Amino acid sequence: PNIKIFSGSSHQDLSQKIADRLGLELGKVVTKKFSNQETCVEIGESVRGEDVYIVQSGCGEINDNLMELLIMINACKIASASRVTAVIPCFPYARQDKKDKSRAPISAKLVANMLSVAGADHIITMDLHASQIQGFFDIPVDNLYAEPAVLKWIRENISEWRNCTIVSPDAGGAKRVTSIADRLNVDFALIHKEDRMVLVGDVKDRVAILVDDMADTCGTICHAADKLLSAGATRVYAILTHGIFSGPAISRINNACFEAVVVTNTIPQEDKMKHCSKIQVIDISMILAEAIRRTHNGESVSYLFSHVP
Amino acid sequence: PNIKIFSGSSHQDLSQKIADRLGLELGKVVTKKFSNQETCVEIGESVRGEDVYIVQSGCGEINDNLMELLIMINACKIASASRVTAVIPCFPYARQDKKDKSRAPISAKLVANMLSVAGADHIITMDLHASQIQGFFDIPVDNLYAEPAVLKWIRENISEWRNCTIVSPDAGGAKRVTSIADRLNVDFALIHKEDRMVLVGDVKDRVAILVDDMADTCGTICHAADKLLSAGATRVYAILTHGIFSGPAISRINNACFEAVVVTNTIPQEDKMKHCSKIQVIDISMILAEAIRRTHNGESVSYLFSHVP
Amino acid sequence: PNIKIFSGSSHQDLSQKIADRLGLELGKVVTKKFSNQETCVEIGESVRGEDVYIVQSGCGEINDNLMELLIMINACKIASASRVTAVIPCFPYARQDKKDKSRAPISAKLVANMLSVAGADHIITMDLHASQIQGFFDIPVDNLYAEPAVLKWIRENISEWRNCTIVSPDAGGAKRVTSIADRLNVDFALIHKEDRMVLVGDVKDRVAILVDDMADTCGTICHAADKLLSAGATRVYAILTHGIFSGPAISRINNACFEAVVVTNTIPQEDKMKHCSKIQVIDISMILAEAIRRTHNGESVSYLFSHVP
Amino acid sequence: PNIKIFSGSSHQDLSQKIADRLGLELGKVVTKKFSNQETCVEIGESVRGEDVYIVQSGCGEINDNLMELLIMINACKIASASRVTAVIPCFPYARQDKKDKSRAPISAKLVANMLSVAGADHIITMDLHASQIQGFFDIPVDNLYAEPAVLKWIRENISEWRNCTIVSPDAGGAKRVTSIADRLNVDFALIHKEDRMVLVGDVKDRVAILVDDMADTCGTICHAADKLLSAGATRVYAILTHGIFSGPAISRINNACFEAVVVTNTIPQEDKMKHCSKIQVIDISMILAEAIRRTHNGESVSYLFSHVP
Amino acid sequence: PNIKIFSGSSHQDLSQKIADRLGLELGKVVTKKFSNQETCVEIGESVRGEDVYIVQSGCGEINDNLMELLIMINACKIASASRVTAVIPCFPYARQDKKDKSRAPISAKLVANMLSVAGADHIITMDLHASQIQGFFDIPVDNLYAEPAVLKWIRENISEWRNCTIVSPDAGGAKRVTSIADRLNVDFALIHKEDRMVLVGDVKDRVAILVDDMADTCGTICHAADKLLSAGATRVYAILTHGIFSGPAISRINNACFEAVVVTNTIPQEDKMKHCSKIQVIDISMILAEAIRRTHNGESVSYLFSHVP
Amino acid sequence: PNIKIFSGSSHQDLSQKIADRLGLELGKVVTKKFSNQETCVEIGESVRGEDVYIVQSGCGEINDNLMELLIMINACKIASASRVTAVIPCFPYARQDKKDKSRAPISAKLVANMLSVAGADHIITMDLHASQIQGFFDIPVDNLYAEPAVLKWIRENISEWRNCTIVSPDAGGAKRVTSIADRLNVDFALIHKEDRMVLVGDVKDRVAILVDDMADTCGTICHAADKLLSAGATRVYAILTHGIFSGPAISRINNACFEAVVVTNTIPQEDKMKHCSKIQVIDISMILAEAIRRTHNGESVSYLFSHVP
Ligand SMILES: O=P(O)(O)OC[C@H]1O[C@H](OP(=O)(O)OP(=O)(O)O)[C@H](O)[C@@H]1O
Ligand SMILES: O=P(O)(O)OC[C@H]1O[C@H](OP(=O)(O)OP(=O)(O)O)[C@H](O)[C@@H]1O
Ligand SMILES: O=P(O)(O)OC[C@H]1O[C@H](OP(=O)(O)OP(=O)(O)O)[C@H](O)[C@@H]1O
Ligand SMILES: O=P(O)(O)OC[C@H]1O[C@H](OP(=O)(O)OP(=O)(O)O)[C@H](O)[C@@H]1O
Ligand SMILES: O=P(O)(O)OC[C@H]1O[C@H](OP(=O)(O)OP(=O)(O)O)[C@H](O)[C@@H]1O
Ligand SMILES: O=P(O)(O)OC[C@H]1O[C@H](OP(=O)(O)OP(=O)(O)O)[C@H](O)[C@@H]1O
Ligand SMILES: [Mg+2]
Ligand SMILES: [Mg+2]
Ligand SMILES: [Mg+2]
Ligand SMILES: [Mg+2]
Ligand SMILES: [Mg+2]
Ligand SMILES: [Mg+2]
Ligand SMILES: [Mg+2]
Ligand SMILES: [Mg+2]
Ligand SMILES: [Mg+2]
Ligand SMILES: [Mg+2]
Ligand SMILES: [Mg+2]
Ligand SMILES: [Mg+2]
Repeated sequence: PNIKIFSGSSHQDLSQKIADRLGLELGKVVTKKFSNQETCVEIGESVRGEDVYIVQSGCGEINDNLMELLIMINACKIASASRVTAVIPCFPYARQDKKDKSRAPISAKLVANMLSVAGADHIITMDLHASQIQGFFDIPVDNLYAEPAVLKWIRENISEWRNCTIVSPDAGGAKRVTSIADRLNVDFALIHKEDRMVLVGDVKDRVAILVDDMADTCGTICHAADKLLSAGATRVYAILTHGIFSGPAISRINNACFEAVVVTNTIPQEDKMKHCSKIQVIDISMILAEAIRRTHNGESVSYLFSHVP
Repeated sequence: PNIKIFSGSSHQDLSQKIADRLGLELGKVVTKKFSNQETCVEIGESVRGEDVYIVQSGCGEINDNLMELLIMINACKIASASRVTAVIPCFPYARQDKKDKSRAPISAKLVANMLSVAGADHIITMDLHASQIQGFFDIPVDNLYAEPAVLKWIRENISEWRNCTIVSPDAGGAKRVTSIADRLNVDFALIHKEDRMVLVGDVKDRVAILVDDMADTCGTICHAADKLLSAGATRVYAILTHGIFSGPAISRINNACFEAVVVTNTIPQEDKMKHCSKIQVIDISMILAEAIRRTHNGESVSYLFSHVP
Repeated sequence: PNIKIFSGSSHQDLSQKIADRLGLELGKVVTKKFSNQETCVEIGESVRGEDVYIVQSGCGEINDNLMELLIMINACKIASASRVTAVIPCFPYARQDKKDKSRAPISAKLVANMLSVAGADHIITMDLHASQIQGFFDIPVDNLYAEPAVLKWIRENISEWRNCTIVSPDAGGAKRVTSIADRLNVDFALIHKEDRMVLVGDVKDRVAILVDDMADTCGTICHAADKLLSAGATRVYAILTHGIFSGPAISRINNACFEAVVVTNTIPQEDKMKHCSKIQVIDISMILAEAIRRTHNGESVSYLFSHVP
Repeated sequence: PNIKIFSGSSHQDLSQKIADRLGLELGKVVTKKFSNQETCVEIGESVRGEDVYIVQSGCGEINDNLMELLIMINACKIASASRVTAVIPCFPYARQDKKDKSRAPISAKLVANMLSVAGADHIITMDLHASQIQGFFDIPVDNLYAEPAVLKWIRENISEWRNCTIVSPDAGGAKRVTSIADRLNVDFALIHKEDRMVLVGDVKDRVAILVDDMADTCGTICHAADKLLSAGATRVYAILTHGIFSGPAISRINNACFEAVVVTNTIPQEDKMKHCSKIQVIDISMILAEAIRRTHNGESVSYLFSHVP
Repeated sequence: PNIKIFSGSSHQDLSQKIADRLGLELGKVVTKKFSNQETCVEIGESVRGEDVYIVQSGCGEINDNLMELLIMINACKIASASRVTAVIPCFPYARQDKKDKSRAPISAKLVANMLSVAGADHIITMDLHASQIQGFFDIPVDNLYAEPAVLKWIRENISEWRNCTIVSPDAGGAKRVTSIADRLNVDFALIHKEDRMVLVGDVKDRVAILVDDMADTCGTICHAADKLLSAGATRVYAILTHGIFSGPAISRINNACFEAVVVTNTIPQEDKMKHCSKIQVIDISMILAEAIRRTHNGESVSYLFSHVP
Repeated sequence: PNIKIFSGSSHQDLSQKIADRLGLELGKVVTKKFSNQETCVEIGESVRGEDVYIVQSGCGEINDNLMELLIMINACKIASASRVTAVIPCFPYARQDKKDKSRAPISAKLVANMLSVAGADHIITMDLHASQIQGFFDIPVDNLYAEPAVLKWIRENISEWRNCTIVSPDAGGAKRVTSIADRLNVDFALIHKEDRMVLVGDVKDRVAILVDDMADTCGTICHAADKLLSAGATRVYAILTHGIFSGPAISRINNACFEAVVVTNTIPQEDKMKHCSKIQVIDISMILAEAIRRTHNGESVSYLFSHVP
């Protein structure tokens, strides 16, 4: 069985980068819409007995991309692929992970069920919003971390990183920032709202680094940056693995006081970078390519949790 | 257990009509989008131990409506509804029912699987494109027919209906037109392409009635009407249960020679009727309401196959 | 269908209380061990067509209790009970909810799968460690909150509760304490370690109230109380819904500086209260009885989230 | 894919022997208990793409061992092992194979379901109490027989084996003893109770050999030996594949009249042999190692049914 | 929901008797064959929301009857029956319950799986060949016993029944005969082959009663009767719940020395009674009717295990 | 059948509270007067096959409220409600329960007869003036007690309640005060007139608690309080379930020496509390809601006699 890399419509640049780092060409697939807005998927090459990897991120027009992904998975499954893996850098509906005193659907579980019934045997994703989403599946799920690439960017871009601070925008981000701080050996502050917020950890004359999993409307990071500047921090950085940047996000970032908003390219950012000069992008295509290659060859994937390939 | 009728965003008028004919109010549900194009569903009333019916048609923005439908089904299922029924007047992806020498997904089967895994116990639909789609499910599926309402419209709108002709636009429509002709006791012609088409059945000075399940781009009915006028038919009618009317459909119908294009309101048509004066709408909300009420009360549903309620 | 309440061996007092508040007698079941440590379960009364509720908490000898619970569920399922509900006040293996950079099993998902395959149709539990565990099941799960009873105890036991403070022992407890503070209209502090910990929120001359979901070894609450007394708080309270109290817990609580350690009786505490004079117990059997009765009668269960029955 | 052998806590000696006969080292796994009696399993080596075999016998603290086994299976399954096999020399709850006019659970079926849902693809077991338990699974089950090793022991340990007798302790043991007698070409007696028992088959001055699948409380074999000595048999032997030896078993065997109680090491017997001088152990680790190796290499496993490796 | 009783083609007399004892008419169903030997099933009445019971015995042309049964179950399931129960007085392939050192299918498990996937929610059967077959299903299975009717026949037909003997034809029949003997308070003999057989239990001048679950080729009962007459028993009786009577059975019974071969009407016997004057039939339709009625009304079914209705 | 709660004009606040505690909306009913003072009742929703509860208290303009109640009962009865229950917290004409040497009507019996002939199937009332009024009906009557709520108020409002006294204003109130005293374990005094009255029971320096069923003109409680202060009691309390407060009542209470006059909200008191600062109100809407819910669900209602819901 050989690796076949297929791209959805959501993130073609990421898929091309991944295929480049594997020494492959993207699989021949036509993904369009009929006139009635129905997804049309045609696999243009035989995938019989192959190790198929479909790259599709939960971004853009989310329901359309998810439908395309499910249809591609099912097409490869009934075309007798030996194994079908969904490479989903940003997991759709990941924030619908709990009910919490509401008659709300756990939409992430529904997405996991639909991926399972489409025929996915393996999920590769990056920085799941909640790790418990791994339990929503009955198939193996590899949850990669952008932390190696984030630390690399911090070291090569913040000259004052030995005295800097790693700040979480909310309580739920504590573990990630603590890990980052430990690997950098730096002090780590915290922030949480009460319309007011409290920041704990000395930041005066010290660079603050907000680290968080995603920014959708950028209310969280903007409030955090406001408070960080209240406490007299010199410069403020925001680092995110998923730059959804929806709605008022670009205006808020433009009107905010960040020195940089760094995001990983799990979501295409070219358009967002057009209208916001302070957005920078970390390439994580090497981590995804390495994970695909290691799952194919049966090598350890947890090695990546601590090493940049 | 009491009937609860919930509406999706796709066809709110149809749901309101159905709820009216059942003497009920639509269930309290909020269906919106987050900023990142993610479906948000909130059931505003307890459905515990109730007989929930969700009305949503595979029209408009199809993937968005299907995602909303699945999310609503799952929300009602994990909110402890006794039974959840998906009322899907136009089944999405119904035309993806077969592979036919292509590495194509059978998307209708995938939709059936997703409806099953969301937790639907019953499907009510109208004029499935292929009856074999009933076999795609492991739950009961009630496939209603618009034929009663169609015959009623023909009798009350075509004064020459005793001498008229019932014509199929393609080979695959033969059974429906034969049934219509038998119930009307009229001659039935046929049409099939060869860029040329052949029409069999005397139509000169006789009204032709094209009857078909759906019109998406209206190429089929337009070519059929062209040939019918070649054979000297006096007036031409098109009757359809699903008026998708996507892409060039409205321009084609406006430039065509139909005396009327009649569709059933399984899909909202107000906007299409705005730009096409020859589209008429048959109400089928009574058939849907009667089917919902008969499934709830355990009465025979196959009774509707031959009787207008 | 009538309510049948069955008790496991884990918490017989709680089951008797629940049956009392429902006006019922506990179902006739023999639960013993064979000589080879194998669970023997014998339902002594017909459950055919009944609404069976099995009360068993993930406490004591956990694997034995879980096996007994699964065996009872399966026995009632193949004895033709109409519906089987597992009332699990403390969910076993709930802390194994994620992998987090380790080749660790998500044991909570395995427990959910085993409960599903034994034949449980409904789960009633109290204060799940992670709400995402609700997504581990495909059946409905009712996750009750001890917050109503906790607020009642605080108001009737802490005369200074209008000026008091609600403190979380770790970051992951933020939401619960914020809800408690909002319903009491009090200031809410926070605590997190760095061997050192930082406390945010004025507590001098003010009573601190640690609120947390469980205490297993009581390291978390003991460190939190140490820091709270460092910041000069007058008296310190710990409130918990699950008092596992395993290992060095009783000695730590005896050597600690709590004014009271209050727990809810989701786990039997008679033995622990024998060796620790500062443990108090909140009865939550009324919430469980009300939830059982409301699920049986089809009434709203989410009503309990805000009201003491 | 390479063989990985993992040991549970139940029978570490058997697992070490099996790994020795395969030329392997036991896989690196930590299996302990948290303070609250919860099973903790940590796979210390990557099993990605490997052929994992977990050795765990339904002995000792049975529910704890079964939970450990299920947790290990699930851990290896979601760690992307190519195939997971449960090597279960003594199947837990095997005697709960039928209902038989009681509202009793078929606990063996529940255990099979839990093994399936944990993710086991293959079961290797020895001398199932009922062969129909193979039908409880939907995965392949290899049910090895200790008969080759038993015949070897009889021939090398009973000098009078050509004139001896093979006796069943109950009716349900008839097939096994008949097979043993046929392979030895000896007369076979039978025993069954009526507090009295009847023995059929001449045994005077002839050695009797009780052969049975398991001895739990040793009431069956002790009553059989009593009757055999009533009929004037010279010496009495008991041979068993599973020596559970629970409760009053050791005292009964010490007070009985056996010349030897021979058991196979599907269960650890060191402790039991400490307090009973007449217990002897047949090694069956070679049969288990050969079965593991033959399933891995795709060679015939049914070959072992008649040949000692 | 009301009881609907449907008959297959296998045993129409039994179904009519059952419907009579329930005060019902048999449901309107057409069960025929197309020209190509394909089963055609048409439910002639609505079963929507009803409690459907399909009576079909594993007799006659077994594969044809089983296919008809599965097709009827599926037809009633997708016709929206509330609950479908398969009343299978003689379970097909019940003797294929184990592998036993052969690459043989466990066909009984396959039949259980097919019944489950057709949509059966409940199985009612009589005297399963192995009780472990109840574990082959994941749905409830009621395994009725003919013992009440057998004891009634013995008491009303064998005037010497207080001094008689209850004999098992093989080892595997021990439990049934022991139960019969206990309820009659009589001595119980046993028989097993070695071409020779041994009988244990005094039978001289005493009537022997062979009791067994089924007679297929009647080799077992004929050899048992031969040995019983060797031991000087006065008269010999054979009692069976399933009279398959295939192949040389009728000639063997005619040439044998039975005073009577009594069978229960789980299989039609009119044709067999035509060519064998010593076959008598016990009606068990009352037990089946009582079980159907008690499962419908939610009353105890295990009551029948000891009482003739 | 579902619960329908309808409010009369007498006590709309109580009905809204009851509907809130049942999770319902008040039924749509228009209750007005024509110009000629005639009651107009229009049920605005179908009550066919429903469980109708009409809440109306014998207060305010009593004859008008009673006529409205009877008209509503009759309207729901001839609108085919399955069952109609009159929830009458204060029973009108309850004090006309006997003749007693006068040509007086037993008006309470007449009211019971009119309620029966209007079509009421069930009466729920609170603290009937005479229990024998239950015998005036031939339908079931549930006579709830305010004693649980009264004891709760006493314990949470009179800090000296362990040494207090429970005093009856007249002889006819003996049973109620004795029950209250027994549940509180306190001494109970008594009072009865001779223009003079005698008080029995030590009250010096002890709080006296007058407990009585109703206060109409408050002559009884005012004379009792006068005597209690004659005997040197420190503070005096009056507790009543029905605060009619007609005529000179408010002036008498204002000029009296009560520390508090506590009443239950069986009658609206907002207007009376406007002109009397010492009137406090106990909510009993939870008892009424619980009784309605328990009668609907068939649960025990006599449970409430001893427990606050
Ligand atoms: O839309 P934005 O203002 O950019 O906010 C996005 C936030 O949503 C998620 O947090 P969530 O609110 O789910 O809290 P949690 O991380 O504690 O679950 C995530 O951690 C981001 O902080
Ligand atoms: O987009 P339009 O030009 O309006 O055509 C829509 C056609 O699609 C379907 O037919 P299909 O081509 O699937 O053939 P079939 O009915 O024989 O399957 C349907 O019967 C319509 O005739
Ligand atoms: O054994 P103890 O010292 O009593 O600690 C028990 C802790 O375990 C859980 O927290 P966890 O460590 O899982 O963190 P989380 O709540 O943030 O997930 C729980 O919230 C308790 O605080
Ligand atoms: O606890 P002990 O006295 O050692 O008895 C253990 C017995 O249990 C099993 O027989 P079972 O009673 O299940 O009968 P069966 O073999 O006929 O099913 C097994 O065959 C042993 O003989
Ligand atoms: O075809 P016949 O000669 O009439 O034999 C039929 C026999 O088959 C079954 O026994 P089986 O051989 O399966 O043994 P068991 O009952 O011990 O399983 C059954 O108990 C009958 O005795
Ligand atoms: O109008 P008021 O001065 O407030 O009096 C109202 C009194 O009427 C009732 O007593 P009743 O006189 O009927 O005597 P009884 O309770 O002994 O029947 C009731 O018990 C009150 O005590
Ligand atoms: Mg969140
Ligand atoms: Mg967050
Ligand atoms: Mg087609
Ligand atoms: Mg067509
Ligand atoms: Mg945790
Ligand atoms: Mg915590
Ligand atoms: Mg047995
Ligand atoms: Mg045995
Ligand atoms: Mg057999
Ligand atoms: Mg047999
Ligand atoms: Mg009076
Ligand atoms: Mg009075």
